[PDB]
Amino acid sequence: EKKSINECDLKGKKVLIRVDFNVPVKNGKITNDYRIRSALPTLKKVLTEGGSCVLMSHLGRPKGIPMAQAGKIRSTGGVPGFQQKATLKPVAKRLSELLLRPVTFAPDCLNAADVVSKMSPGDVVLLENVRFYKEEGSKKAKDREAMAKILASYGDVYISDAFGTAHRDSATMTGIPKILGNGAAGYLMEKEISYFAKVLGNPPRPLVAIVGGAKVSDKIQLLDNMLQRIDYLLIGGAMAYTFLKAQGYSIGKSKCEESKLEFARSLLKKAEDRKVQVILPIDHVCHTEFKAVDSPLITEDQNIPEGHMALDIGPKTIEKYVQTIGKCKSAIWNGPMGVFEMVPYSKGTFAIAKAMGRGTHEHGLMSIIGGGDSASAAELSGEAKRMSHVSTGGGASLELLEGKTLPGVTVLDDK
Ligand SMILES: Nc1ncnc2c1ncn2[C@@H]1O[C@H](COP(=O)(O)OP(=O)(O)C(F)(F)CCCC(F)(F)P(=O)(O)O)[C@@H](O)[C@H]1O
Repeated sequence: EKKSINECDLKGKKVLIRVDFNVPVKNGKITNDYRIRSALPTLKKVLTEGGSCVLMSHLGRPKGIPMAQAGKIRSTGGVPGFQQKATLKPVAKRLSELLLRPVTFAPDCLNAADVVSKMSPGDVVLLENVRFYKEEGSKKAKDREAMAKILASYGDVYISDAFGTAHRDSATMTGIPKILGNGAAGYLMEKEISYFAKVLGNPPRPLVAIVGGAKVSDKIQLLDNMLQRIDYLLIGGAMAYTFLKAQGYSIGKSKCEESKLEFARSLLKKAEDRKVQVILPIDHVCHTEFKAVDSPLITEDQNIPEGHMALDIGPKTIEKYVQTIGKCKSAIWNGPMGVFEMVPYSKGTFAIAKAMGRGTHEHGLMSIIGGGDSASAAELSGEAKRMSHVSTGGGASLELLEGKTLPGVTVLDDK
């Protein structure tokens, strides 16, 4: 429905592409270039059609500085809002290595008129982190419009390929296409829009929703919209403990939301009424503190020892969840099953990714993972390629599933 890069005239065009180059960096070295690799097909398409690329992206969460202060800063020769930890310079080098062509780095995204003017078809320029400027994500349209005006002057056509930031207005996601008068979806964005439209339409049944994460409160709108569309609901992460506590199980020192015990009981009641089969953990991996240990305690059932906090779903739960996924034709997953950040509490999350990938590879299951650590698990274990779709935006994918429209999608042209 939305116009894609394949429908754009690109020959001789200077193409502004909002990419997702938010890669993890440590001591100045990229520790995972997966996102850069995923951006290649969109860039290759522009180059193949005879255009040039002016790439825009953010890295980390820099403080940012107001545009007004930029003038002073530039006179001193400095870069406005610069922060070594969040510079895109190493990303430019890695991109060049992957594309096997030069990539000119423009150290200030709002002061690149000259380098941009000298660009020829086939060139690739990566502007410095757009979040070095406060107006990039400002709540004021005028703030975003001012920054976007400068960026829009750097090109002819706009391509959006950073779904993870599409759920919020920003100079780069919504300002530019507005000012420019055109905008289309890159290959990653195109796939995101398609798959979520599929899941909210009439996906193949049975459909199971696997929901995890740290809080039930963060997933209530998801449940509000999805309960009437699914057959199974598998709950994991700390979200599960509020439910288990509400039902009457001992949860020890596990993370929970006392303010949501009533909600949990009402939800379980609603699910039964709608005949949705809800499955909560039947065992847990726990420890006496929020730290990694080689041989964490594994419970025999739903009950958690006093003095222990559950940090991942246990072996029996994994078995049950995997078996349930095996009965479905569609599976949507949002939120990790445990503390994925720590190796001994990552098994549950890896297991769901394994079941989903196998389901698709061997039976055609429509598997969609909504970003975050759940997507990371799939990526690290090589299951991402076997999945129907692994989203790059946790927050954005959840909002679509809540039934909300995304500013970054709406702003694009229709085909
Ligand atoms: N047993 C347990 N005890 C305590 N904590 C537990 C737990 N099990 C899981 N957790 C914690 O819950 C967190 C993830 O929950 P979340 O709701 O923020 O994630 P999400 O739905 O993946 C998301 F989509 F919101 C993630 C957003 C991703 C992003 F911001 F990067 P985006 O840019 O892609 O939007 C993790 O930090 C994890 O350690």
